[PDB]
This record gives sequence, C-alpha cells and structure tokens, in this order.
Amino acid sequence: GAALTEKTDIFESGRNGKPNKDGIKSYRIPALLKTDKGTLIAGADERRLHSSDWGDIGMVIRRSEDNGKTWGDRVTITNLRDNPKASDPSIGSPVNIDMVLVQDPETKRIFSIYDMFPEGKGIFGMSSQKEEAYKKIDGKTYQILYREGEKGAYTIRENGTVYTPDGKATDYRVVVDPVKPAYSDKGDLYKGNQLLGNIYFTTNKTSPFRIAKDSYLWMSYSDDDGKTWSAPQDITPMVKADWMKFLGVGPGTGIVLRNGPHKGRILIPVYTTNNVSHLNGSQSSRIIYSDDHGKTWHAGEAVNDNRQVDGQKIHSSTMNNRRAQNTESTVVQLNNGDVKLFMRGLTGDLQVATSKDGGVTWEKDIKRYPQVKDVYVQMSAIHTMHEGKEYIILSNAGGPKRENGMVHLARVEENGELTWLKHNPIQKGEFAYNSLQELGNGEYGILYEHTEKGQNAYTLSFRKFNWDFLSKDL
Repeated sequence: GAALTEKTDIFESGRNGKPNKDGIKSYRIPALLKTDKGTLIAGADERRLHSSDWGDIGMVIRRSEDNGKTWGDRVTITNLRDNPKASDPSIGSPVNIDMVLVQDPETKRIFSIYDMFPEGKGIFGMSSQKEEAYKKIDGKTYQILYREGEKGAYTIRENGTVYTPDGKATDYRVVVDPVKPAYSDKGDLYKGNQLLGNIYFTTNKTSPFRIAKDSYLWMSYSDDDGKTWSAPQDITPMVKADWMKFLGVGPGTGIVLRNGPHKGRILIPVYTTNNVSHLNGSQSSRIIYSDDHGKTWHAGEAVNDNRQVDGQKIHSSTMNNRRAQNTESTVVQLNNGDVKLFMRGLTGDLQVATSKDGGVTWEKDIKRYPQVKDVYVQMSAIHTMHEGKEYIILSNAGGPKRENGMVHLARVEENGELTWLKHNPIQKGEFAYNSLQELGNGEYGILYEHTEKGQNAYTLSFRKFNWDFLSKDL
C-alpha cells in the first residue's frame, strides 16, 4: 500500500562549514527530469566555496538508469574558471546559478537553461547603472566588450574576433567555441596566440576587455540522454527586454505543452526585477518559451503586467510593491489546455496564476489557496493522471520556516479550478527547494534540499512515493 522510500543522497554537502569529500562545501537548487528513455537526470548547483548565490558554481547532473536506485558519476555541464587574481575568491568567479531542465518529446533533445553573471556577487551584486550587453550590426547581434578608458563598445564577431567600436578587426579574440572540460575556457581573451585573461572577469583584470556587468541566461543541450552537453549558448538577447535588470530562471523542471493550440511549446519559468525597485518590490514571474524545439526563444508577459493591486494597476517594469511580487515558480498545463503558474510569494499561502494562451498572458485574478502554506521558498508541481482522473502534485516546505517538506495533492476540475485533497509530510527537519517527476506505474520521484547532522546548506536527496502515499492518511 502506502510507500515512501528512505532518502538517498545524490549531491552531498560538507559539514560544519568544511568542504565535502570532493572539496565542495555546498550543493543547492535541485532539478529532476525523467527522460524518454526512462533515465532520471538530477541537476544541481555545485557550490564549491560556500552556500551563497555566487562564487565558483558549476552546473552538474547525475544520471540514474534504474529509476533512482543507483546514480552515475557527476557530469559537469558548465563550469567557468575563477579569476585567479580576484582579491576576494568568495566572489571572485564568473557565476552560473539555478537551472531548469526539460526534454523535447519529439526531438528528444534535453535542455538545461540557467543563469549567468560575470565575476561578482551575482544577483546580489547587480550594478546600479545599466550597461548595454549587445549591439546589432547589419541584422546581426553581437555581444559587447568594454575597455577601460574608452566609451565605445567593442564587439565579439565571427570566430570570436574582437572588433573596435569603429568596426575594425583587432588582434584580440575570445574563445567563443570552448573545448576544455566543463567549457572552463569559455570567454578566454587572447591577443594573437597569447592568453591574456577572460571577458567574464571584472576585477584585477589582466586583459583589456569585459562584457557588460548584467544578468544573463545560458542554455546547454544534450542529444545523448544527458551524457554529453553542447557548449553554452547565450539566449539572453532573445528574451531579455531593455528595461529588465535581473532575468533568471525559476529553477526546477520545465514542461512541454501536451495539448491545445500551442501543443509542443516548451515552457521555462523565469522571473525579473526592474530598475525602479529591483529586489525590494519588483520580482515578477513569467515564462519564456520555444515553439521550434528550442532553436529560438521568446518571453511571455509577466503575471504582474497590468495587474490590479489594491485598486490600481501595475507593470513588472515599473512596480514597487513587496506583497505583489511573485518570484521563482513552477508551471503545469491542464487537460483543458490552461497553463497554471504556482509562484513563490509573500502572502503566506499558495499563489497561482492562469494562462489561457499557452503562457503568453495571464488572467486577472491570482488565486490564493490557504490550504497550502508558502513560507517564501521555491516549490515544484506536476500534472498527473490516476484512474482516468486529473490531478496536480505540489511539494514545498510546510513551515514554520524552511522545514517539514510536504507533498500536496489537488484534484483538477473540468474548469481548471483546483481542489486540495491531501497534505502529507515527506521530510522532517530542514526542507527547501525541490523538484518532482512522475516515474510511471503510479510512482513519483522528488529531489530536494535538506540538511541534518551539521550538513552545510544543502544536501540534495531523492525519494520515491506512490499514489497510496499521496491519497491515504498514514
């Protein structure tokens, strides 16, 4: 009957502030994906120097070919090299953080989309003034490079050749086609055959060039079930509006629409901040999507765009309202075609937005479910069918704080409305970010953050449970 496996540790953090067996202090931000081959891919932030949202962080995954019983060795998707001359190593490396995994059911290509920041304190080190990151030239978009003492924008063109602001080729070049393991050479700046530095370094530089100190979105893909990954592709220019300050993913696992006029569309949860209130009052959820199997991406509109708050309208680009913010989110499509966005917020309970057009726009009323508490932490939710009936399973912390992990079960009515049926505990003690996946045969899996015995935040563990666990009271 009711079944819940013992927790299995997939990514182990060190303890008492010390590095683990591999010299890594922390792991965070789980992403779990069940591929067409039945493989389970567990992704995470490999945070070597500390648990904060910056520093030396690699995008890594582990593959399980036996439904979660055993896992292979870590596979690094991307890990940029540190600035060896930074005065403070804790904030001395270009950063990659927070990933979203998803597989196209037709092409079978698996995508890993994550944030990228040049050297610094990441999202918590966002400059006050905007720096243009790209420049269009002859219908071609090129990434910009800045040089101290010059106002003009240099550009990185074909073969990584650096061009002067006046459009003339220089003897400088950027490694735009990295070849080292983990693509740690991406961004390396050369003058002839001499390695001078890296365009992602922002302090104590040894080369003359650096990219804009902004927020970026990178994408890597695998066509061999997660074993090998392509070099990172910068998709920022396709989805980041000029007013956006921060633009990052709502970590976890994205989806591909199963039905409706937009069937096949890949949806990736993301959120932004604006230059008016930034992290204090503008965090706003939305999704980015692709209708051509991940070749090109587009941004949907924010849930907060033209939203009525306390009698007046707001826009994600101009708002300054702490309570109206919605940040990291998880997305699900119902059988009626509607898209539901469950968003991390500050109301104390579950906030859900609904889109009738494949995730581009959102209906006016954001539904709140007092039945499901929200202590302001990431969550994950998935669509599922049982005995011909439609449901949604959602997991997050039960509180008081980021503790007591819960798995909430809701019945999906014909009109898309939700009816919460059960709320069952899955992990006592510390519990934070998590990622759910249906495994089939009435089983489900979850990769989540938890600590105990002095473990550093966090150790990512895995558990499997079935329908009896979800619907029955233990």
